[PDB]
Amino acid sequence: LDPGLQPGQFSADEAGAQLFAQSYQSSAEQVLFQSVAASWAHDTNITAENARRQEEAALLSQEFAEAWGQKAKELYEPIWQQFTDPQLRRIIGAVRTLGSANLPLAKRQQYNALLSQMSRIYSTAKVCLKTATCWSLDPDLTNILASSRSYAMLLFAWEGWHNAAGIPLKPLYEDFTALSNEAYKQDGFTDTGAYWRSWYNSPTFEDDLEHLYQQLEPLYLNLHAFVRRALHRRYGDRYINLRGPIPAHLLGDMWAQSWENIYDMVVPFPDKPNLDVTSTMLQQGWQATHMFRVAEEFFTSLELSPMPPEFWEGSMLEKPADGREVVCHASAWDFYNRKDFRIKQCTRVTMDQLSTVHHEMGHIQYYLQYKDLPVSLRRGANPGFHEAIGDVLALSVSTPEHLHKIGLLDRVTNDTESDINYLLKMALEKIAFLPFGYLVDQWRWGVFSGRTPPSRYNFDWWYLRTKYQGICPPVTRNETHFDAGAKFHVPNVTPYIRYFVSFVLQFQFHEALCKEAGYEGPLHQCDIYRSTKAGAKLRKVLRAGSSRPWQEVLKDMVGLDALDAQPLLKYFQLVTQWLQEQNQQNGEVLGWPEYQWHPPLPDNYPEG
Ligand SMILES: O=C(N[C@@H](Cc1ccccc1)P(=O)(O)C[C@@H](Cc1cc(-c2ccccc2)no1)C(=O)N[C@@H](Cc1ccc(O)cc1)C(=O)O)OCc1ccccc1
Ligand SMILES: *[C@@H]1O[C@H](CO[C@@H]2O[C@@H](C)[C@@H](O)[C@@H](O)[C@@H]2O)[C@@H](O[C@@H]2O[C@H](CO)[C@@H](O[C@@H]3O[C@H](CO)[C@@H](O)[C@H](O)[C@@H]3O)[C@H](O)[C@H]2NC(C)=O)[C@H](O)[C@H]1NC(C)=O
Ligand SMILES: *[C@@H]1O[C@H](CO)[C@@H](O[C@@H]2O[C@H](CO)[C@@H](O)[C@H](O)[C@H]2NC(C)=O)[C@H](O)[C@H]1NC(C)=O
Ligand SMILES: *[C@@H]1O[C@H](CO[C@@H]2O[C@@H](C)[C@@H](O)[C@@H](O)[C@@H]2O)[C@@H](O)[C@H](O)[C@H]1NC(C)=O
Ligand SMILES: [Cl-]
Ligand SMILES: [Zn+2]
Repeated sequence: LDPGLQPGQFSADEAGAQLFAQSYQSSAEQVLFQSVAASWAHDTNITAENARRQEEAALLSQEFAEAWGQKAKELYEPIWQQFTDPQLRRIIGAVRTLGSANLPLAKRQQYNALLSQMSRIYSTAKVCLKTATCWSLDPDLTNILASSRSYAMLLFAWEGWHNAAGIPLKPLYEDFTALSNEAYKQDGFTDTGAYWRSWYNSPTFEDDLEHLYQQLEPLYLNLHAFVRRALHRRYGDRYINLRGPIPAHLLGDMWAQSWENIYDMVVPFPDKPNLDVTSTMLQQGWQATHMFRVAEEFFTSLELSPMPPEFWEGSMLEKPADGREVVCHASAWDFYNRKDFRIKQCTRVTMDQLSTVHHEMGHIQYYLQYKDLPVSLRRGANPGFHEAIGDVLALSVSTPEHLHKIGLLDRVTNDTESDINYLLKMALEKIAFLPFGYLVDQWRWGVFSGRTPPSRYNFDWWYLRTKYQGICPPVTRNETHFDAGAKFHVPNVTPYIRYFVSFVLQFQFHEALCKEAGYEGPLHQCDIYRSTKAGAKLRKVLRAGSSRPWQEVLKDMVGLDALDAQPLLKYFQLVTQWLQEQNQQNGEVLGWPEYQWHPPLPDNYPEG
């Protein structure tokens, strides 16, 4: 570690702790920068030489983390918990927590190599059929899951991906879990999952989540039964069991996590205007550039910041056309130099991708708003806040009235049929996700705690997938398969519960900004576009970073200091009642009592 980057001396008391924290943050900025740059270089251009450089940057970050961490523990371990200043308790508390820097050198290198190899496997995995031709997840497999209605073709894509990504990840993921736990246990956590959960500073986190899910589950059950009936009408009594789980490949998405793509099959009133504007975007010839500019302009309408020149010059907004492998999974980047901020997204011209652009731009806007704070306060109030920002705007954007304003929809009527179509569409996107958003880290917490050893990785994954989502694998799986590994966030070792928290929080935010905007109608028809008052209220959250506990930031914004499902329920209320009525009238069974049921294979599986 460079002498400039090493800690000096400070007194062993709170006042010395303050100078320590100030000096730590000054040096951390340069270390953060080299790490992010090295990651960018790799993720936008996956090569062996780029991975090596990224691993060297990771090692440097660990050197830094060890030097300052050991210093924190040397001076403040017996006393920091009694420090009068809570903001200081949080920083010294962080710095004493070394993570992977607790590992000896050989194991650090092992750890960094594992993260690189898992990332490469997920992002370069292919499904091969000409016999030489192979499909990538993004865009090829994504498009198949989205627009193919051929049971056998969907199965080929689903099975191919899960096998390609999952099988070779398993041995690496076991090794990562052991090293991760080894590292965090030295910091005093029972396991890595306990550390991840501690970011929410709620002694009652898991219980709070379970109570939230209990209120939401009836909405999911009804949507599920309605959707399963729509699928049965298309795929027949052979492939769909009206009392069983839905086969996992028929919902529009590789993970059955958003059901927006099957909207045309489920839309209650097909003779109203088509609220999926994808085909209009194609007909009008929208490109990635347009999508990003349209998203930016919503942000500036609120008097939030435009994207800076560095963003437009540095960002990767389409999958490269040259012979280059990249991580296509979308992300938003802060380089920690208060100047460079970028999105990396393999943008496709679709309505859901337009919402995705807003999502990533929400992350950037957060970065732009808190860029002048001490480096340790450059985070969301909690990670769920960071995930909610862009989704909040996308809720206004997808309203039929807003789509009309941006030329994507001829004026729609204020009628009850159109409302049900819209709310059903929004349910496929938002309600359908909830079980998945909840289950992923239940699975991962069980793995980190040891309740789920490698011998039960897949058994427990599918237990959870069936329990919450009411889906089943369309082919037989066993413990050689590692289906959790075929989801980005697992091999990329980044937490998922933030998204469940985001989905509740975004409706709380939406309700608060709509009220602030002076809007008076139904919550699902609110468009905060051009509301500088809504913008000012959002800006206060963004500029706070993590300087204040999230419960207080939420209280100031929303009037409540806790996550609350009521705003989401309020938003969906009309379609919640409608689906319940329809399911009853149709004589549906809610849930999937035939829990053991799996679909048969197509007659000519796997060729076609
Ligand atoms: O860039 C990220 N995180 C990206 C993931 C990531 C994490 C670590 C390392 C590399 C990458 P993402 O969540 O933007 C990447 C986004 C991509 C995305 C968004 C949408 C979308 C669809 C419709 C409407 C709105 C959004 N569909 O895919 C993501 O994964 N989302 C989750 C879950 C999800 C989130 C929102 C949502 O609306 C739907 C789903 C997923 O795809 O599984 O982190 C920024 C940040 C977060 C928290 C604190 C600080 C910084
Ligand atoms: C789409 O249509 C709805 C429904 O509008 C209502 O019912 C129709 C059948 C007609 O009779 C309409 O004339 C009638 O308003 C609209 O919802 C309504 O919006 C209005 C205007 O913002 C709301 O009026 C306000 O009500 C609050 C009370 O909460 C007062 O404080 C205000 O002074 C103001 O009068 C009205 O409450 C609201 N109705 C309901 C049931 O929520 C909706 O605005 C419209 N949407 C669009 C985008 O055009
Ligand atoms: C992808 O990364 C590689 C490095 O892995 C880059 O290749 C280097 O490019 C510079 C200048 O173009 C050369 O001086 C080096 O000799 C190259 N290194 C190697 C190992 O070949 C490459 O430029 C990157 N590609 C893109 C499009 O950015
Ligand atoms: C697990 O399954 C592997 C491959 O899947 C199998 O082959 C396909 C075509 C179907 O027939 C499916 O039912 C089978 O599961 C097997 O090759 C492998 O032997 C199995 N692993 C273990 C440990 O038994
Ligand atoms: Cl999280
Ligand atoms: Zn995100």
